Amino acid sequence: PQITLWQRPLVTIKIGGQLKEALLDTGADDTVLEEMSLPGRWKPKMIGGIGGFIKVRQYDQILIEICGHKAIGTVLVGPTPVNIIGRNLLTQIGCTLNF
Amino acid sequence: PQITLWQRPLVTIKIGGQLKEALLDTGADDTVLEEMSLPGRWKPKMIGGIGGFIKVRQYDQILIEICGHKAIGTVLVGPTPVNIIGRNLLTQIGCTLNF
Ligand SMILES: COC(=O)N[C@H](C(=O)NN(Cc1ccc(Br)cc1)C[C@@](O)(Cc1ccccc1)C(=O)N[C@H]1c2ccccc2C[C@H]1O)C(C)(C)C
Repeated sequence: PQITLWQRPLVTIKIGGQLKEALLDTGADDTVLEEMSLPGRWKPKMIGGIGGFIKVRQYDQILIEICGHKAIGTVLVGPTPVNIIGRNLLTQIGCTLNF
Repeated sequence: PQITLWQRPLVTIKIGGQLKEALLDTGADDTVLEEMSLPGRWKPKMIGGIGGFIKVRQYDQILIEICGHKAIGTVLVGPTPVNIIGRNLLTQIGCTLNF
């Protein structure tokens, strides 16, 4: 699809059999979701935001649907303002910027 | 132009007669630039994201030129770790997300 930016680019994702609202963020190198439960082991990760770096859990090879596009990648879990879908997954669904 | 997301979508901008590199961020409501001088009146503002909030100065009706495209809008100046072009300006240059 083509998404304009007059409002927040919010879309429905599906992870762990559940639906959530997430923001397509080309400015985010990674994908970080609000506190939740994911399977397997996780690793430590420091992501830097507008106000500093925070601690987050890193799970790899996680299944996640974005606007019907199935993707499998790294998903970070932590205290983010909103669910953020980053470049690591935006590149998997073939998302590009255009003007 | 069409910009991919394999790498951060950084572009050149011209503001206040100065050339700068900035990050096209669809996950950004506003445009915030690193410490610099801008013309006119300003009002203090607090913006937040991963890591928390930072204090910035808000200047309105500021001219900007992104990849040759002239635009007008609000610009925030403060301790941001990277120059960021927010949705408030991306819309003016006709920028959209496609996949
Ligand atoms: C209403 O408030 C706002 O619009 N604030 C904006 C904002 O903070 N944007 N979002 C966060 C956010 C998204 C949606 C909503 Br709803 C609210 C906040 C994040 C950001 O793109 C900015 C950023 C980019 C580069 C360096 C540092 C920070 C970011 O944090 N990027 C990092 C990131 C995120 C997840 C995983 C890894 C990494 C690494 C880096 O790419 C504003 C302050 C620019 C205006």
